[PDB]
Parts: sequence; structure tokens; C-alpha cells
Amino acid sequence: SVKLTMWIMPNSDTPDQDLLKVVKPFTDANPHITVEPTVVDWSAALTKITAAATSGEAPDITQVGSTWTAAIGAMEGALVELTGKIDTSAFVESTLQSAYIKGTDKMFGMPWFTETRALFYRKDACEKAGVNPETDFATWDKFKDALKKLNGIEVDGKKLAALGMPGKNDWNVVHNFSWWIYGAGGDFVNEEGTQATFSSENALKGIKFYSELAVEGLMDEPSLEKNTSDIESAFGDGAYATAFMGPWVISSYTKNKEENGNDLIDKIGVTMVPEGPAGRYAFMGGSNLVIFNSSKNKDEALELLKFFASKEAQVEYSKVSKMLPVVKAAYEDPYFEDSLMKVFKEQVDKYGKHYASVPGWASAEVIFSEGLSKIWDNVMEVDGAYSYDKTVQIVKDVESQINQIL
Ligand SMILES: OC[C@H]1O[C@@H](O[C@H]2[C@H](O)[C@@H](O)[C@H](O[C@H]3[C@H](O)[C@@H](O)[C@H](O)O[C@@H]3CO)O[C@@H]2CO)[C@H](O)[C@@H](O)[C@@H]1O
Repeated sequence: SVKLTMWIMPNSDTPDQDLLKVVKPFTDANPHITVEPTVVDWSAALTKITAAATSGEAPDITQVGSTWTAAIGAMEGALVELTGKIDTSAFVESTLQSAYIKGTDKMFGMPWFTETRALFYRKDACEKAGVNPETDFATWDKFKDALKKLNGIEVDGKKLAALGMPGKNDWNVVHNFSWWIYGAGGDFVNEEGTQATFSSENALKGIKFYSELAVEGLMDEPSLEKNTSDIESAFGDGAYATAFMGPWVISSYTKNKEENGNDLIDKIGVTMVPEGPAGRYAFMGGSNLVIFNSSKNKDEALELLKFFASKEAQVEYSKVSKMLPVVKAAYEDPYFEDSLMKVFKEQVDKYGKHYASVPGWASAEVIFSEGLSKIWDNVMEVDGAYSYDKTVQIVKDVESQINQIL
């Protein structure tokens, strides 16, 4: 049988085994094709995927972050153009924007799953502090008042930090700013995706509101020294009253109960992100699938991609990974009425905004990770007291950098 090689980022608790279980129905019905997944850690994924494209030494297939798809597809001769080979009618239409290069009709990836970041909260902490999550998290300033009530209260054998978020360089630095900028009434780029615009008055108001939560003590300043993975573990250990995180954490916290007796999962809830003056907006992310032009099994690889778009494969990978499907028929399944999953679905469906699918965005995120993290260094007073004016200068500088890339 053809052994399709496939790179995946760590999308679930046991990524390789989980992937293999989801594709077992495919090999059952296609005995000539097996799948060998290889895990590629997120911090190395852009360099490794890019090196695979430029060198010609590549697997048959790789997962690609939705925001990077245009960058890899724009590399001449790197990927197989999928335009016309995939029935787009089956997909949630909003998920297709990242499969194309913006400004063209060229599709170089197939949507695989979507995700957004929602507001997890500890029910016991909110009940003690008199915080009512559905309404007290509904707006910027109601959220802020809620953090004031939650900060420092004693739950279990610890003093809880009201909000815990990472500040260290990783791909989520910009993602965690995104919906504060959108909700303030700003954006990262103009409609054409050719000019950076997040130094606008409204964009800065969202950057100022969010970053100054830590200056005011409502967001845990020491936690800014950590990355997303460390924040997710800390919240799983009960360190924070609230945190903005993706749905995948539900897998880890559920296993923590099954394996360690940590019942955190049973005393947490999730609400949509608070609404800003622009209305509610949320980060829309996810990953697509691509076929390398160097593959010697392009026919078999396309069959596997089509399987991953099937209703049952979309549901089963959602159940194990907690990512949201991109195929409309998958939402006929009652699984997405789950109390936690339904929140992510409603939020990304109604309010999810994705970045412009331009070839330069991958290089833009490299700069964002380094540039916007300097705002957190300003908050942490690494070099001098905090000042908003220094944040404005960082944002102006980062914007200039992005403008050179575009
Ligand atoms: O910006 C590049 C892409 O990022 C995607 O978000 C991913 C984050 O970059 C990544 O840090 C995070 O990693 C999770 C992992 O999914 C999970 O299995 C593990 O348990 O915890 C990690 C965090 O500590 O995963 C997300 C989602 O894959 C965007 O979705 C994508 O649009 C974007 O191109």
C-alpha cells in the first residue's frame, strides 16, 4: 500500500494516535493507502514547511496554519493547485478565504478545521466573588469590573489571579491582540490587504485597553513571562479565574480528571469574548491541508484530503481534538450542542474574523511575534517604567515593518 506521509501540528493530546484513529475508516475503505503522521511543533512549523517547499524534500501532505496558506501557495511550484479538484460546495464558505491567495482565484489549500479563542472561567471563583459570567463578561468595562472582583480571592489553597495570559514570543501574540483591535473598531490592514492600519486611533484604543489590564493589576503580570502552552497548564492547575484559550484545552483538562482526579473541567465554564464598541468580534483561525508539488502520490493524497472533508471524519476529528469543522454537513451532528463546544461554534460563526489571506502574512506574523511582545516588555518594565507613549511607538514601528513586507 502507498504510505502517505503527513505533517500535523500538535492538534490533540496524543496527536499521532488520534490522527490514526480518525483515518482508520479511510484505510478500511481504501486498503491500498495508509497514513504515517509526523508531529511538527508549532514554533518550528513555518521554517520546516518553508524548507520542505524550497528544498523538494517534503512529505506528501502537510497541515498549514490557515493564516500561512497564502504564503506557501504563493511559492512558485511548491504546492499543487487545488482549484477545481475539491468540491467547495460542501464547506462553510467563510473557511474558504484562507484557502485562496487574496486577490486571485487560486486555491492552494483545503480547509480542515477552524478555531477561535473563548473566555474560560472558574465557576467556583465567580460564585464566591458574586460575578455572573454571561452578563458580567459581556462588555469591556463589565469584564474589567469582574476582574477587579475576582483578583486575589482565595479558592482552594491559592490566591487566584483574575486573568492569566501569555506575553512571550509565539504565534498567539498577535492572535490574542486581534479581537481587541477588531472590537475597538480597528483592523490590521486595509480592505486590499496591502497597507497596515493598526496604528489607527481605534486600534490603539484596543491595544491600550487590553495591555493596560496588566498595568492595572487585573491581568497577572508575572504570567506575561510565559508562553501559551505554559498558561494553558497553569489554568489547568487552577491558577487563574479566567483565561482566553482555544477549545483544544478541553481535551487536556478532561484527561486531567480521568487520569489525575483533577476535576477542574467540571467547575469551569466558557463565554464568548466581551463585546467592544464595534460590536463583538472574535479571532478566526484553524488549519488547512496542502499537497506538495514534489509528492509522488498526488492521486492518493487528494483522496485522503477528500476523506478529511467527509462528514464523519470532520465530526470524529472534532470530538478528539475539539477543533471546529469546516464542512457544513458535520453540524447536523448533535455533538456541537455540547455546553462548551456550542460557545465556540456560535462565536466563530457569528463574529469570527480571519486575517487577509495575502502571501506576506506569514512573514508578518514573524514580525508580530517579536514586535508586539515588546509591548508586554513595556508593561513588565524590562527597560524603564511603563508608558503608553512607548507602546504607541512600538505599534508605529511594527506597522512600518509590516508595510515594508506588504
Ligand atoms: O499563527 C499560525 C497559526 O496559529 C494557529 O493557532 C495555533 C497556535 O499557533 C498554537 O500555539 C496552538 O498550539 C496548541 C495546540 O493546538 C494544542 O494541541 C496544544 O495542546 O496546546 C497548544 C498551545 O499551547 O494551536 C493553535 C491552533 O492550532 C491558528 O489556528 C492558525 O490560524 C494560524 O495560521
